[PDB]
This record gives sequence, C-alpha cells and structure tokens, in this order.
Amino acid sequence: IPGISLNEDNSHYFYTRAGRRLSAEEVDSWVDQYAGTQVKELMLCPNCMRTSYASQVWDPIWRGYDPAGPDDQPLLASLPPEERVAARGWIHTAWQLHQDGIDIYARWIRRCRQRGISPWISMRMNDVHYVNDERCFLHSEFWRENPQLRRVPYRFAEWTDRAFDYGRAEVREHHLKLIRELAARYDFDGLELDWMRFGFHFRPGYEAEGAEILTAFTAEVRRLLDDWEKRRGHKIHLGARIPSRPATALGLGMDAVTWARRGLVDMLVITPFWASAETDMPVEIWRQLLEGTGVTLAAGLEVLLRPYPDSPLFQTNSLETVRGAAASLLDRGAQRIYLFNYMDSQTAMEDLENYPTLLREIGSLETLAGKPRRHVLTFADTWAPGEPRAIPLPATCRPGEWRAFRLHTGPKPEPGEVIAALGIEGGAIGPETLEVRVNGELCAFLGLVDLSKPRPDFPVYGFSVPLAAMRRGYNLIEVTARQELRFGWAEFLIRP
Amino acid sequence: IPGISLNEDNSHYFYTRAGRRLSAEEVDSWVDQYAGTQVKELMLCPNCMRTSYASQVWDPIWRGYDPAGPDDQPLLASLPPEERVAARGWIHTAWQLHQDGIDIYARWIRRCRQRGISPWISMRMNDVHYVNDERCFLHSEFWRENPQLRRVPYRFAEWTDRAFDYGRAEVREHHLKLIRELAARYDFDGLELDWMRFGFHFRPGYEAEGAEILTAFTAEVRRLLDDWEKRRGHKIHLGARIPSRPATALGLGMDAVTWARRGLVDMLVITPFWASAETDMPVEIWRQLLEGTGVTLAAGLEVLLRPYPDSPLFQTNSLETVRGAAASLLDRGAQRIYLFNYMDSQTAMEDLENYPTLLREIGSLETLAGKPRRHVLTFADTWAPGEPRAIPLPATCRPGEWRAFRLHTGPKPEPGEVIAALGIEGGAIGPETLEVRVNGELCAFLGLVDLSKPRPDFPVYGFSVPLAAMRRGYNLIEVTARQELRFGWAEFLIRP
Ligand SMILES: CC(=O)N[C@H]1[C@H]([C@H](O)[C@H](O)CO)OC(C(=O)O)=C[C@@H]1O
Ligand SMILES: CC(=O)N[C@H]1[C@H]([C@H](O)[C@H](O)CO)OC(C(=O)O)=C[C@@H]1O
Repeated sequence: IPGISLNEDNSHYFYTRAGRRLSAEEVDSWVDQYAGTQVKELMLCPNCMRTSYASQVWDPIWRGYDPAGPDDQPLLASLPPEERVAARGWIHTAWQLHQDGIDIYARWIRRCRQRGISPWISMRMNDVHYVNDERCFLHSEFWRENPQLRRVPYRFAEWTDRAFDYGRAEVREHHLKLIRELAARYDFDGLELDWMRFGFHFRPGYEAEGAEILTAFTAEVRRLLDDWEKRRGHKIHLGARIPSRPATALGLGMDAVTWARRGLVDMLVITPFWASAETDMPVEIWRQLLEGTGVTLAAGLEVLLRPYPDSPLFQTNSLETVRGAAASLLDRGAQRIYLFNYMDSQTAMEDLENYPTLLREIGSLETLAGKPRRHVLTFADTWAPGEPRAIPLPATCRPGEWRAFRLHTGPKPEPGEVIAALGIEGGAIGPETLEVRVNGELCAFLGLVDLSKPRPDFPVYGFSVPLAAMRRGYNLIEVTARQELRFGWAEFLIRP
Repeated sequence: IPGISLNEDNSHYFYTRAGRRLSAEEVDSWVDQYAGTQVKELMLCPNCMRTSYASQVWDPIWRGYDPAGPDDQPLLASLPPEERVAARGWIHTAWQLHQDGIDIYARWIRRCRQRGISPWISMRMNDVHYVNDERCFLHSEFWRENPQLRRVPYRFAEWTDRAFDYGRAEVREHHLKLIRELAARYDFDGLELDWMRFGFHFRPGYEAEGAEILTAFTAEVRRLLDDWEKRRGHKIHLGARIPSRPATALGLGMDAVTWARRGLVDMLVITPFWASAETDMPVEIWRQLLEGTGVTLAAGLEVLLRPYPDSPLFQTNSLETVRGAAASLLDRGAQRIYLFNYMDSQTAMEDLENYPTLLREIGSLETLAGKPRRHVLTFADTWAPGEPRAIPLPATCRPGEWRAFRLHTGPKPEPGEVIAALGIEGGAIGPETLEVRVNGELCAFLGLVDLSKPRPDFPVYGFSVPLAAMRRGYNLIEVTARQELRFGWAEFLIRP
C-alpha cells in the first residue's frame, strides 16, 4: 500500500526518442507503462539550468539552436563532435515537440490523470552538470552572465563550487520565476523542490542563515500554491528531496522538521545524491522527527550500487538488490519508495527485462514477501561541509582483530536460505581464514559465491546463516581473520 | 540559567579521604564546596558491581574484607601490592563510615537540601572495570558465578564483552533489586539510570529487542518512583545517561524519544563514554525529537579532551576548553551542562585551582560572555555494533587538495581576537604552506601559538580570523596545502 514515487528526469525522454517524429499518441504512451502498478506518483522533471518545454521566463534547452544547421553551431561548439550528436538529440526532440504544438508535460499530466496516476512536477533547484564548461549548451545565460552569484569563488574542485548561492535575492528570485511559471502553466497534483540536484545551495560556512532562507523560500512557495488551489479548486501538494540523515540535511541548510511542523511541505524524500543507493537510512528517526506533522516520508533509491566512494565499479541495482532496499526501508516505516534514475532506457537498471516486475512489487511488503532479495553494504555519498563522514568500506581486519558490519534486512526471513557474503580485495582465503558470526551464531563456510550483477571484481565468499539467528531489522556480521585481509563488499542474500 | 548537573562517582570520595577517620561534619562539608555555584543537582553514584554503602540486597565494596588483616589478603590478593594500597583506601573508608553509623548518601542528600542543591542518586547500570581480573575486589559475587549472563561468550577483546546481558530476566531483576532498595533507603529528588557505564547491555545483534526491554525496565522504575512520591510527599524525577547521537543511542537499545513521549523520564543526559568530551553533539536535533515532552536535555561533558581515538595524549579539559564546550552546547539549546569526572581531586580538571571559577561560569551564556574560550575538534568514542564511525582527525591534505573542519563555537564572538589554530603531525611549514579560510574569508598567518594544556605535542599554527567572518554556531575552517600535511589538532581560540 505505501507504493512507488518514480522520477522521470529533464533529458532522458528527449535523448532516447531522438530522430522519431513523436505523435501526441506516442508521447501519451510513455505514461502507460507505469499504469496499473504500485506507482502512485510520477515526478516529471522539466528543467536543469534550462527548461525542456518552451518556457517564457527561463531559457528552453534549444535557446541559440540552429535546427536546420550543422552539429558544429555556436550552441554545440564547446562539445566534442561525438557528444554534439547525443546533446542535439535532446535539444532537437524537445524543440520539435514545441513546433508540433505538443507540450510534453501537459500531455503526460493529462494522461497520468486518465490512468489513475497522481502527476507531479519535480524541479531541479541547482543543477550543475558540466559547469567546468562555461560554454555548455545546457547552462542558463543568467548563470553564464553572473559568476558573482556562485557558492565558492576561491576554488573550483567540484561542480557544486559553481552552483548558485541561494544566499542571494537574485538567485531565489530566478528560481521563484520558474515556480511562478510552472504553477500557472501546468495543473499538477504537486510540486517537488528537488534540493538534491545537487544538494549544495549556500556559501560554505553560511548554512545556518541558509536554513532560515530555505524555510522562508518554502513558505513563499507554499503561499503561491495556496493561491493556485483556489484557481484550480483542488489540493496542490508541496514536497522536497533532502539528504538521508537529519544532521546532514540541517547542515546543508535544509531544516525539514520546521518545514514539516509549519505545514509548509506534506511530503519529504530522503535520498542520496547519486554515487550509490543507500540501503541503510535512518527512517525510524525521521518518522519520530515528523510525528504529528502529516508529512509523507519517502525513502529515495538511486540506480547505482557501489561499495565505497573510491570504487571503480559503476554497476546499477538489480530487481534482487532493489527488493532488498525496498523490504528494509518499508520495514523501518517508509510511507513511499521513491525511484530516481530508474527510467525505461539508457539511465535504468541493467536487468531492464525486470522493470515491469519491479514497479509491481517494491511498493509493499505483501508483494516483496517470499521473494529472493539482496541487502548490500553501501555508503552515504552526501555530507555537509566539514561534517565527519561515516564510510564502512573498505574495511581492514588484522590477525586476531574483530570487525562488525550491521546490514538492514528488514522483515524476518521466510523459511528458506540466508547467506552472509563478504568480498576480499588485494588478490587468498581458506575455510578458516575467517570466523564469521551473525548475531553471535557461527556461520558454516559455503565457498566462492557466483553473484548476479551488481557484483565486485574480486572474490566473494559465502557463509551459511542459521535461519533462527536472523532478526527483524539490522543483522550484525562479526568477523575475525587469521590473516590480514581487506573487505570491499558485504551483503545478505535471502532466498525464500 | 541552565546551570550545572555534577556527578560524584562511586569510589572517589573513599579513595581521596582514605586514612582520615571521617566525622558526620566532614562528610557533610563535601557538599559545601558546590554551594553558591551554578550546580543545581549533585548526582551521587553509590555503586559499581558493588555498593559503597551497607546494602542488604547487593555486595558492599567490603564483602570479604579483613579490616585488621594485611594488604596481602584474599579480597585484595589478585592486585599488584602497590594497587592493594589504593583499593583498600576505598574499601576501608566505605567500611569505616558504616561502622561509625554514617550513611554517606543519607548525609549528602540532607546536606544538599540545606545548601539549596537538589540531590540525585546515579546508578551505574553495567560497570565493567577490571573484568579482565576475574578475582578483582569490586566485582559482585553474582557476576563472578554467572559467566553465562554476559554479553559476548565467543571472545574477550574489550571489558564490555564481559558486561551483563540485560536480555536476561536474571540480570534485570538483579539491577531492579538495588533500585528498589535505593528508593526505600534514600529520599532523593531524582534517580538517574547511568546506562553509559559502560553503554553495552545486549548480545551483539539483539539491540532492537534490547530497546523494547530497556523501555519496559524504565517503565517499572517510573511506576516504582510514582509510589515513593506519595510516601515522600514530593515529586521524584527519573533520568538517564544515553549516547550523544540518536542513531547510536537507538542502536545500543536506548529509545529515549519513546521514554520521553510516554513520560517515563524527565531528564536525558547525552554524553560520550570516557575517551574524550564531545565539544560537538547534535543538541538541536535532540531538542526537536523531545519537543512537547518537558524532558530537560543535559549535554554531558567528560574530563579528558583528546583529538582522536588512537591519540597517546591523555590531558583533561581546562577552564578555557570547558567554557568553549559549554558556550557551544548552551547556544544549541542545552537546558543543563552535566559534568562527569569533574570531581574535587584525583579524577578532576588538571587546572584544579580554576574549579571554583568553572562551577560559577559554565551554566550560563551570561557568565561565559566576554571570557576566553577554546573550541577544540574531538570525536565520538561510542558507536553501535557495526555502526560506521565518523572520526574527523587526523586528516591528511595532499598538495592542491582542500580539507574542511566544522567546529561549533556557539554565540557570535565579542570584540577581541579569534584564532583558527591547526596542529600538524609528522614533524615544518612556512607562512604560505596553508591557505586558511573561515566561512570563505582569508585568515592572516599568525605563527606558532603556545597553547596552554590541553595541548598537542606537535607544532600548533595560528590563523587570525576576520571577526565579522565568525557566525553563530558552526564555523567552517577550509584549508588547502602546497605540501602533503597531516592535521592532528584544530580549534578556535576566542579572546575577547
Ligand atoms: C543521458 C544522461 O546522461 N542522463 C543523465 C542526466 C542528465 O545528465 C541531466 O538530465 C542533464 O540535465 O542526469 C542524471 C542525474 O542523476 O541528474 C542522470 C542521467 O544519467
Ligand atoms: C581512582 C579511579 O581510577 N577512578 C576512576 C573510577 C573508578 O574506576 C570507578 O569508580 C571504580 O568503580 O571510574 C571512572 C570512570 O570514568 O568510570 C573514572 C575514575 O578516574
């Protein structure tokens, strides 16, 4: 019953359908794949620094576009010729829809409502893709002309260094301009402020004043949508993406409990940025923080599943790793599972044959029950400036030393098999090199496990877990090694 | 004013006054030093595994003691000879007081009230000092005879491995027996359950079950004190010492939010274990979690101030650094500063001449205002089993890299001098080796700072901070180095 909130990004549909002359009929068909599933809400993202629709207050993606011209035109000049082709696909497809008198977002919305989906607009508040290229096609002229409006003038070590500083009146006005336009143009059920594109909105050190500013911003947005409620004659929701732990959220100027208690938002999505889905997020704590506010708390997944920040693997979640994260977060009280980067092609799970199943299963413990699942140890990609970072992997165990890993496996397993699986880096073990316990109980050595992808490029050793040992929620792997070892991977595989 | 809560431990008074034949008058005079200070409660601890008073349900510290005998006697046999002298100091003074018809806790409670100090009893729930010595004097016979009731059978790498398992009925009953006697024998204004001696109460992996069990335990205790309120004809307060972060507290089976909401407790002490004071604890989050409960949230300080876990430095807080931590924790909403291990001797601040000063200043922003303070970067010593650990120091910065450190410095500085001071390990810089910024602002190179204790044993470099840079709450040091450098210390010195 909690269900699925699914984010469709600003660029995907225009990139993947480039070169077909899209009919209103085909545009509508995109909403159909999500109909009759556990999907309750599609969050349709129309923007980055530029809009994918023909905006009158902001730059459409095709501003500067010579549609008859060659790939090497001023708008695309700054990309390598190969990347001009990909980018021109997004730009041209978007442009050609506007010329055909097709407003893709008014169409998708209309169609969502026939097919029993609540349609949302999700706004990227501070996208900074490719800001290392000040000539890039997808930056706004406002950004290009106002370097003084950026977060970090003294260094460029990351893209967020060039993000807009919302400590500026001109920056808030610039994004309130697009919100004012989206509310007037589209009759949506809700607006999602996606603060997590890219998460960083203030001068380093100013995040306190930042919190006050983003609360006063959200209140002004709530007060705008209250006027549209009258003009439309139905409730319009306001929701927000925010980081996965409450110290990080407030430390990045997002005091969400305040937003919540002031009825400024009615939905919050705790999520990582990108680098990996978090399989472990403190939902129980967020629920206590939000008690009596009537906000719906959603646990946000990302498509990547990676063991540690410096890992060279860039594989995505599978149906089994997503039922793993789903089971867990629902168990911990998630009122929605929110999918970001799980689209129908290109940016998507690699086991794309399983997408129809996924959208029919991960929105409920009922439909996850008695299905194979994988609970993988990952990491939080996002931390406030100077905030101590808690990263479990990789983990070194010296001879005679103990290391514990807690993994959230949500509902107590059904009758069947449980494996605790540990990958070892550095090119090794025998059956006794590791002593492994789960919740104190000795686990049998199984041998080398042949994982399905997502999997590491190093040996994964399996240990059979007494079923009785496994608990609701966190389950604790403890290991000791008789040889020095580095762990780069840890998961529970549960096979009812 | 928020004021001070000060904890007197189970052993200190008996160790330090050993060899004096204490009269009722001297016993009473121990309270008087705290009279006229900002101390609002004394938290009088009467126990480790054994009581320091003449208990009839538990072992007094002197069970098995031969008062006339040599140091080389069974109860003391297992210690080195010179350590027998210290232990017999505690055993004999405790014993000799009982023999003189002096109940030290009854005398302190009554003397507390005469001096306008609210007397509390603080019980150590699971003290495990010297559990490596199975024959040690201060273990209860009940512990020695029941190894099956300990937390971890399958290894012995830390003292907490031999702590009692509160998952067992027998363990709970053992601890409820002492609580029932404490409530009958002493007329205290409140009891504190000190979970944080030593914080580890459950088999590894059983902390969820644990949380239900400690809530019910707390509930019986509240119901017990409800009866004694009628018999005493006043309110009896119930409180607890819990870890510094909600996720660590709940992962060690302490759901203080549930305790607070159900009116089981009215005070919560968020505290480190021992290895260092935390100068940074998320007070603001705890206040939001506890909103509408009426629970007085106390920020716990410890006496040691150490930059990281593996540091060989074991220096205590000074007046300046307790001013710093106090100013920070009150600014963020601490409704009391709670001092553990800040006694009148032996276990005490190294600058003990400043102890009278400390007791009259650290319980109010007003009395701290315009006085020199030191805000030192430390760490959280306590993490739930397999909980990823966030530890800021030490921190390596490679040539051209940026490292950030957030230090909580509470109220905006008054006119004067603000130094960001950074210690560098490994044996050596020039004035242009570090570019140092606070909230973006270039800090002038000051040179070597001669820190008073507590201080690192490696060079400390000062950086003059433009006054107007400094914000209320966190202030961000950002540093980049022209050469690879390890940071072992960071603080803000504020010198109005
Ligand atoms: C085809 C492609 O790369 N799509 C990427 C998309 C795109 O870069 C953006 O829409 C530009 O605005 O961004 C994101 C993102 O996590 O935000 C993920 C997608 O993989
Ligand atoms: C003299 C001495 O060492 N006292 C130590 C004391 C003692 O061990 C305990 O009271 C015995 O039960 O314990 C603590 C403590 O932080 O727990 C700190 C004291 O410095």
